[PDB]
Amino acid sequence: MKAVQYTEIGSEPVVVDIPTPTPGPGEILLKVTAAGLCHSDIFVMDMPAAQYAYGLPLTLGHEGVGTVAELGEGVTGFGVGDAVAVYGPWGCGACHACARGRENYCTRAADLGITPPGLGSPGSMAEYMIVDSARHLVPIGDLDPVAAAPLTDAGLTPYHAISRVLPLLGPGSTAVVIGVGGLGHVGIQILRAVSAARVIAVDLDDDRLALAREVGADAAVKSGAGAADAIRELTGGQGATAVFDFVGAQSTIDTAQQVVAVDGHISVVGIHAGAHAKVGFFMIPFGASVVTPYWGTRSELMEVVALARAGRLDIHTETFTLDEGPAAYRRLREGSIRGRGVVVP
Amino acid sequence: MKAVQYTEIGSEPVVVDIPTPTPGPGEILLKVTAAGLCHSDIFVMDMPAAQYAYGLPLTLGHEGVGTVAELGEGVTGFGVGDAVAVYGPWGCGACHACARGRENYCTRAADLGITPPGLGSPGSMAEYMIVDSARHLVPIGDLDPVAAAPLTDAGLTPYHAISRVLPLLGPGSTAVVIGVGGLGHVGIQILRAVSAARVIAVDLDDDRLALAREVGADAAVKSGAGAADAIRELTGGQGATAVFDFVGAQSTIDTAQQVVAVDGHISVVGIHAGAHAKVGFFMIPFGASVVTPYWGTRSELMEVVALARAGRLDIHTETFTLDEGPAAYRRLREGSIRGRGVVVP
Amino acid sequence: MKAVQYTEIGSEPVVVDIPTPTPGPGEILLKVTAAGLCHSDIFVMDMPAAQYAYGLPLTLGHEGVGTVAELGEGVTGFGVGDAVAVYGPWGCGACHACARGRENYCTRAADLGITPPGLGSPGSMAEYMIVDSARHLVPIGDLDPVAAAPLTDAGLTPYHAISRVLPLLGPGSTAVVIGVGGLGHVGIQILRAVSAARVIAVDLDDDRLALAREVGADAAVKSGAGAADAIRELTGGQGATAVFDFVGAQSTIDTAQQVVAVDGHISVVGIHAGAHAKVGFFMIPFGASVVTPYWGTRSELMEVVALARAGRLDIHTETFTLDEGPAAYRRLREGSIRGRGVVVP
Amino acid sequence: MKAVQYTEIGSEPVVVDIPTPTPGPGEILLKVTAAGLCHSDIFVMDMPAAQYAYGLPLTLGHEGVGTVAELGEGVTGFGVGDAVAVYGPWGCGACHACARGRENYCTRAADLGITPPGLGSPGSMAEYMIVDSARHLVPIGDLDPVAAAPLTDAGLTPYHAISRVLPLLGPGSTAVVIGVGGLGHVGIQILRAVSAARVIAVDLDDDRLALAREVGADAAVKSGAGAADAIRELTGGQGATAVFDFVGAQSTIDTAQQVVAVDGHISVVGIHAGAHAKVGFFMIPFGASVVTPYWGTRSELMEVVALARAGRLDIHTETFTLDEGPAAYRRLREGSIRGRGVVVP
Ligand SMILES: NC(=O)c1ccc[n+]([C@@H]2O[C@H](COP(=O)([O-])OP(=O)(O)OC[C@H]3O[C@@H](n4cnc5c(N)ncnc54)[C@H](O)[C@@H]3O)[C@@H](O)[C@H]2O)c1
Ligand SMILES: NC(=O)c1ccc[n+]([C@@H]2O[C@H](COP(=O)([O-])OP(=O)(O)OC[C@H]3O[C@@H](n4cnc5c(N)ncnc54)[C@H](O)[C@@H]3O)[C@@H](O)[C@H]2O)c1
Ligand SMILES: NC(=O)c1ccc[n+]([C@@H]2O[C@H](COP(=O)([O-])OP(=O)(O)OC[C@H]3O[C@@H](n4cnc5c(N)ncnc54)[C@H](O)[C@@H]3O)[C@@H](O)[C@H]2O)c1
Ligand SMILES: NC(=O)c1ccc[n+]([C@@H]2O[C@H](COP(=O)([O-])OP(=O)(O)OC[C@H]3O[C@@H](n4cnc5c(N)ncnc54)[C@H](O)[C@@H]3O)[C@@H](O)[C@H]2O)c1
Ligand SMILES: [Zn+2]
Ligand SMILES: [Zn+2]
Ligand SMILES: [Zn+2]
Ligand SMILES: [Zn+2]
Ligand SMILES: [Zn+2]
Ligand SMILES: [Zn+2]
Ligand SMILES: [Zn+2]
Ligand SMILES: [Zn+2]
Repeated sequence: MKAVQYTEIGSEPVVVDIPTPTPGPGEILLKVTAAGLCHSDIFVMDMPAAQYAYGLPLTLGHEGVGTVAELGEGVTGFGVGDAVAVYGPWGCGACHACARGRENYCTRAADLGITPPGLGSPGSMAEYMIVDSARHLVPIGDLDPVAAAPLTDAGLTPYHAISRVLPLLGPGSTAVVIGVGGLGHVGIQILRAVSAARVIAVDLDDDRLALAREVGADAAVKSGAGAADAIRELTGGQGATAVFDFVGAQSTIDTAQQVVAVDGHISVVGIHAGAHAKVGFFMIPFGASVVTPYWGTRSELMEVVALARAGRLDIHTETFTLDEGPAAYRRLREGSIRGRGVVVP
Repeated sequence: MKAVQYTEIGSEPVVVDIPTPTPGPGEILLKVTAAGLCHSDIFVMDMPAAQYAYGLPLTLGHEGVGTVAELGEGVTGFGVGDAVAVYGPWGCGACHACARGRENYCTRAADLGITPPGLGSPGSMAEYMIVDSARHLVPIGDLDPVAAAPLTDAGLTPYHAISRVLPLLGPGSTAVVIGVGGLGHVGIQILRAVSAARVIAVDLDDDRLALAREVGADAAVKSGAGAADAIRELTGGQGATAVFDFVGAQSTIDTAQQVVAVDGHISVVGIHAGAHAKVGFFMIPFGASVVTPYWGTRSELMEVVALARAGRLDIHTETFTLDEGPAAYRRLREGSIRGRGVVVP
Repeated sequence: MKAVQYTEIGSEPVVVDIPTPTPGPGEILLKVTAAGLCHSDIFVMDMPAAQYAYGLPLTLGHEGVGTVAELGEGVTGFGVGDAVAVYGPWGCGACHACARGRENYCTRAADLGITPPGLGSPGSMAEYMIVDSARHLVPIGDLDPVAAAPLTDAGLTPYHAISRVLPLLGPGSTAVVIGVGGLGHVGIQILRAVSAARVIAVDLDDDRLALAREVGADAAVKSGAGAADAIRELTGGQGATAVFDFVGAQSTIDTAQQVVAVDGHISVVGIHAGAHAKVGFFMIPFGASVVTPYWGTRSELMEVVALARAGRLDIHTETFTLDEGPAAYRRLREGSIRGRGVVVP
Repeated sequence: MKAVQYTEIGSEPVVVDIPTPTPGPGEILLKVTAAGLCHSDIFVMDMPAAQYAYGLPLTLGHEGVGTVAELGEGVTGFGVGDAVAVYGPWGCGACHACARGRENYCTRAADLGITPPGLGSPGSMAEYMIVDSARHLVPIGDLDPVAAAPLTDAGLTPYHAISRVLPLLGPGSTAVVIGVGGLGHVGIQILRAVSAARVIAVDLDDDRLALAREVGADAAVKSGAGAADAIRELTGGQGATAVFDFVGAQSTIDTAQQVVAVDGHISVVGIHAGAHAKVGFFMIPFGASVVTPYWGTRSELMEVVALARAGRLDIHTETFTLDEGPAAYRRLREGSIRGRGVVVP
C-alpha cells in the first residue's frame, strides 16, 4: 500500500510503498477515507535527533477517518463498511482517568508504551490503517469524510480546551482566540455553538482575520505589539474572560497575560519550544488560571461529531492526494493552507 | 485608642494613640476582640517606597474578630454585643463577581479605591475598628475570638484555594501542602475535613513537620532539594493531584511542578516577589492547571466559621497584647510563632 | 399616582389613585417605564381567601423596569436618571444562599416577611415604585424598557431553570420546552444562545407553535395525548435530555416523565394547583432528576440583560396603558397575548 | 459447581449444582471469594410472575469479589490470581454515557439485553462466575474479600447518590440518612469521609440507631411519624441540605419532603413498589431536586475501593457458607443481619 512517512531526522516526509497491515486480536483495519495534517506534525519533524522519540519510519497522520475493512479476532460493535473517526490519544483504558474516557490524561500510557497513530504508532496518511481497539472508533454516519477528519484534533483539541472552563463563558463573557488556522478556525465555531461568549480572533495575517469573521468571530485583531491594547479597547479595561492561544509562542502568551481578566483563564494550546506562561503574583491577575491542555476525551469527540452532524461546524479544508502528501506539508509550513489540509487516499 | 501602625517606609510598626473612629452611615464600629498577624504584613512592610501603595500611616491587621459596639445610621442586621468576624477583601458589591459573593475577585474595587482593613483601610490591630457595610460581617456566636481571628484569612485563604479544585480531591487523591505556618497548618485540617485526599506536608522546620502531623497530615517531609523525590517516593510515579504552595518561593514552585500529576493542580498561594510557575509544554504535565488565588469569598468565610464551630479546626495561636505588637512581628519575621500570632487589645 | 391593584378576593384588578411613595433609608424610588404581566398574577388572584397571603390591597407587577427618580437616605451606586431593572425575589442579603447572590433561595425571607414587589410588596404596575435596596437594581443602559421588563422574570426564570442543568445540554442533547408563552418563548431563545441543544417546542395553540419556530425552535409539536409519542419520534428511543415545563399541569408533567431520558432532567416551572411529578422507581427513568425551581439569582439576571444587550433575545410584547391594565389581565386569562403583555405608565 | 439460584416464581432460592462456566472470548472466569446479599434481591424475588423479567433459573448475587481463575480468548490487563471486584451495572461500552464510564446510565443496555450479574445474568453466589469484559473488573489488592464484596453496591450505590450532589454538602450542611442497613451504614461513612456534612441517621430499630452511631453518625432519630419534627429539632427550622433515603417507602419519602431544605436534595435510593416523591409547588420546597439514582459509575467504584484501602470504611458483615445461602436471605428478610450478609463459597 501507499503511505506517507517520516523516515530520516531533518528530512521531508516521503511517499513509500509498505505492506498493507493485518489486524490482530482486538484490532480493526480501516480503509482510510481522509487524513488530516496538523501543525504538530511539523513540530515533530523539527525535533532534534536527541529529542525525537516516535521511531523511524513513522506513518504520519493523527487525524483519521475511514471505513471498517477487516475485523480483528474477537472484535464486536462495528461491522465491515461502517464509517468511523479515530479517537487519537490512546490510553490503557483501565486507570482512573481512562475509566472516565479521559484517555488523553491516562496515567499509564507512557509506561506501557501506548502511543497515538501518527505520533509513535502508524498513522492515517496511508491507504489503510490499524486501530488498536473498538473503543477508539466513533461512528460518523454519512458525514463527508474530508470535513470529518479534522474533527479528531482540529475540532477535538479546542473543544476540550474550551470545555475545561465552559462555565466561565456566560452571557457577557469574552473569549479571545489566538491563531486562526486548523484548530483556531474550528475553535471560534465551537465557542459560538456551546456558549454565548463574544469571540475576538487574533492572527498575524489579514486573510486569516477574514477567515475568522467568515466562521463567526465577532471581532478580529491584528497580532503583535498592538494586540493587547486593541483587545482591551473591545472589552473595556475589564479584560478577556478566557484566552485560547492556539499559537503558544512567547509573544502570544505574553499578550494573553496582558488581556486576561481577574478570575479568568489562559489555555496554552499551541506548542512552541520553551514558551511558557509566567504564573506568579503581580505577573498575572488574581485567580486567572493557566493550563496546557492535551487533545481531548472520548465523550468530547462524540460531542464534536454531534456538532458537525447538526450543521454547526463549517470546516475549511483543502484536499490533496497521497502523492501530494509531502507538498501539502510544505504548504502547511509556509502557512498557505487556509484551514485544514486533508489527504484523501 | 491604642493601635499598631506602619508609619515609615522601611521601619518597624509602632504602637500609637489615635482617635477612636465613629461609624458613619452604613458603617459598624467593632470592639476588636482579636487581630491576627499575617506573613503578608511582612511582605507589605518590605515593599520599596516606590511600590508601597497602602498609605501612611496604616493600622495593621487584616484578620479581625470583635463585638458590635456601635451601629452607623441606617445599619440593620446586627445588634450591639453581637460577636462577628470581618470579611476582608471588600468589593463594590454590585458587579457580576460581587453579586456571587466573590468580592475578592471584584472587577471594580481597584478603580473605586476600595481597600481591605489593614491593607489600605484602617485594620484590626487596634482597640476598635470600622467596617464599611453589614455584608462584611459574619456571625461567629460563642467562638473563642483568639482562635477565630485567624479564620478570616489563615482559614479563608487556603479554604478558597482548596475550593477551586475540590472536585479533583477524591478518594485516592493526594494533596501536598508546602509551608506549615499560619495558613498551611489550617490548610491541612481543611483538606482532612472536606475531602478524602491523602495529605503530605512539606516544611523547612522539623518542629513544623511535627505540627503538620499533629493536625492530621498523613506524611511530612523536609523541604528543599530532596523534597520532590521524597514526595514521589510517597505517591509513586503518579505524583500529587494538587499542590498548595503556601510559601511561593521559586524553589517551592519548582518542587510543585516536579511532583504535580497529569490533569492536576498547582495553587501558588504564598507570595514571593518575582517567583512564578512556568506553564508550558515539556515544563509541566498535560492538564495541570496553575493559579494564584486571592483571599476568599463571603460564603466561603461562612463555611470556615462553620468548620470551626463543628470543632474541625484546631487553630494553633500565640496571644500578644497590643503593646507587644511590634515584637510579635519580629517573632513572625524570624519564624518563631508556632502557628498564628494573635493580638488581643 | 395611578396604579393597578388587586383589592378584593375573587375580583378583577382595578385602576386606583394612591399616593406616590417616598423612599425611606436605603430605598430607591423609580419612575416606572415598563411593567410586565405574568401568568403567576392570575394564579395569585385565583387563590381562595384562606390561601392568599400577599395582603390587600396589592399593587400588581413583579416585572419592573424604570429610571431612578429619588434616592433614599445614604443610597449609593445609582444616580437619578439611571435606567434599571428590578431583581424580584428579595432575600435577607446575609444568609449562606444570599451571600452567593441566590436570594431566590434565601432561607430567612419567609421568617422575616421579606416579599417581592407585586407579590407581597407594592409592585411595578404604577407610575412609581419603591425598591428596598440598591443591590436589587441592575443597570440596563439603553435597552428599550418594553422589551426589557420581561427579562426580569420571563427571561430570568427560564434562564435559572436551564442554568441548573446547563452541563447536561451538550452537542447531541435535546431540550423540550412545554408552553410557548411569556416564559417559554424566551426559554427557547436562551437554550439556543447558551447551549448546542436541539430545541423541541410543545403547545396547545397552533399559533404558538408558529411563534416557537419564529424564535428558533428546531421543531414544534401539538400538546396533549399524542405529544409524548411525537416527541419520541423526533428524538428516537433515547428521549429528551431535559424537559422544561412552563405549564406544569398534571398532563404536561406526565408527558415530561414519558419523554425524559435516563440521567436527564425535568424542571417543573409552570404552576398548577396540586400537579406534581411522581419520582419513584418504574415511574421515571434512572437518574432523571426533577425540581420546581424559583425565579433566579442576581448574577443570572445580569447574564439575562447581557443576552438582551448582545441581541440574542427577541422578546415578543404587546403594550398597554395603565388604564388598560385590567383588560390586559383578561387577555392573559384568555390566552390572546402573543408573548408578554407589558404596561407602560 | 455449587450455586444459589432463584428457580421458581414466589419460592425461596435453592442451593443447586450446575456446570462450572468457561470464559468465552473477552470474558473472565473468577473464583468467587465473597458474594454480598442485597435487599434488592428480596424485591426481585417478591416480584409477581407478570413483572419478573430476569429469567429462571437465576444465580443470585450482584455484589461480587474474587480472584481471576481463567482468561477468555484475547483478554488483556489482568493475570490469573489477581484479586478483583466486579463492576455490576454492565453497559454497552460505546454510547455517550458509557464513554464517561457511566455505564449505570447506558442508553443502549436495555435494547441490547445487557444485564448485570445477579440481575439477569448469572450472579456471584457460586464458586465461580463469569465477567463479560475486563473493563468490568477493578483491582482490590490485598483487601479482605469479605469486607470488599459490599463495596460493589452497598458502597458504590450510596457513593454515587452522594456524589451527584456533593458540592451541596459543605461545612454547615446536614445530610439525613434514612435506613441504616447494608447501604445506609456505608453511606454514613462515605459522608464523613468525603464531606463536612453533619450526618443524622434515621431507622425503625434502636439497635440500628446504635449501628449508626458506631459508624460515625452525629445523631440518630427514630423513624416514623415523629421523625420530621425530631430532625427539624436538630437542624433548626432550616431543614436538611440533603436526604438520602435508603428505604424509599412512601412514609420515608414523605419524611424527606417534610425536612429537606430550600435548594436541597432528596435521593430516593431504596426501592418500594409504587412509592414516589411528589414534586410540585406547595408540596416541596423551592429548588429541592429529587432523583432515583441507579448503582454507580466505573470511576466511582475505584474511588470506593480507594476509601476502603485508606481505612475510611468499616464494613459490618456476617459471613455465610453457600449452603446457608437461602437461610441468609431469610435473615435479611427479617432484618436480623447487622450490616451486610456475605457468602464465602
Ligand atoms: N495541545 C494539543 O493537544 C495540540 C493539539 C493540536 C495542535 N496543537 C498545536 O496547536 C498549534 C496550531 O496548530 P494548527 O494545526 O491549527 O496550526 P496551523 O498551521 O493550521 O495554523 C497556524 C495559525 O496561527 C497563526 N499564527 C502564527 N503565529 C501567530 C502569532 N504570532 N499570532 C497570531 N497568529 C499566529 C497563523 O497565521 C495561522 O493562521 C500548533 O502549535 C500545534 O502544534 C496542540
Ligand atoms: N494568596 C493570598 O490571598 C494570601 C493570603 C494570605 C497569605 N498569603 C501568603 O502566604 C504565605 C504564608 O503566610 P503565613 O502567614 O502562613 O506565613 P507564616 O510565617 O505563618 O509561615 C511560614 C511557614 O512557611 C515555612 N517555609 C518558609 N520557606 C519554606 C520553604 N522554602 N519550604 C518549606 N517551608 C517553608 C516556614 O518554616 C513557616 O512554617 C505568605 O507569603 C503570605 O504572604 C497569601
Ligand atoms: N417557578 C417560577 O419561579 C415561575 C416564574 C414565572 C412564571 N411561572 C409560571 O409559569 C407559567 C407560565 O407563565 P407565563 O406568563 O409564561 O404564561 P402565559 O400565559 O404567558 O403562557 C402560557 C402558554 O402556555 C400554553 N399552554 C397552556 N396549557 C398548555 C398545555 N396543556 N400544553 C402545552 N401548552 C400549554 C398556552 O398555550 C400559552 O402559550 C405560569 O404557570 C406561571 O405561574 C413560574
Ligand atoms: N437504587 C439502587 O441502585 C439500589 C441499589 C442497592 C439497593 N437499593 C435498595 O436500597 C434499599 C436498602 O437496601 P439494603 O440492602 O441496605 O437493605 P437492608 O435490608 O440491609 O437494611 C434496611 C434498613 O432499613 C431499615 N428500615 C426499614 N424500614 C424503615 C423505615 N420505614 N424507616 C427507617 N428505616 C427503615 C431497616 O431497619 C434496616 O436497618 C433496598 O430497598 C434496596 O432494594 C437500591
Ligand atoms: Zn495534532
Ligand atoms: Zn489509563
Ligand atoms: Zn493575610
Ligand atoms: Zn464588585
Ligand atoms: Zn412571574
Ligand atoms: Zn437570605
Ligand atoms: Zn443491590
Ligand atoms: Zn452504553
